[PDB]
Amino acid sequence: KDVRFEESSSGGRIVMKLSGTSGWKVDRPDPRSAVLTLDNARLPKKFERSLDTSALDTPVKMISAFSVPGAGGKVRLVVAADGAIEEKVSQSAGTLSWRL
Repeated sequence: KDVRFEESSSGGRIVMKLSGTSGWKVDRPDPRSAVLTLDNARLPKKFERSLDTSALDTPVKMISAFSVPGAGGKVRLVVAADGAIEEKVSQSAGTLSWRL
């Protein structure tokens, strides 16, 4: 597992690597940040690295990855945002997740 950030004309993009997943996680679009839980996708603390996309002129303040959050086997993603924005999930394949 791992997280990544990039941009396209739609704006800021968060490409997440999900190895060992079948269905889809729980996308929770909040007014502050984003939440993505992956059951049975518990990632190691050695892969919960965060991003530093500060002053990138994007709606995404900064990406933050965190393993444990109080539920066995679950993982969690925190994508801080700012101002009005829209979330768009894309599944190019069974394992690769993206957030435009």
